[PDB]
Amino acid sequence: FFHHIFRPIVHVGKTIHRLVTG
Repeated sequence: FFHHIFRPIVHVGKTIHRLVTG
């Protein structure tokens, strides 16, 4: 995944994820 080439940009990564699952 594009998480090793850049810092830990998992922030909104969970945001949208919070709407796909919730």
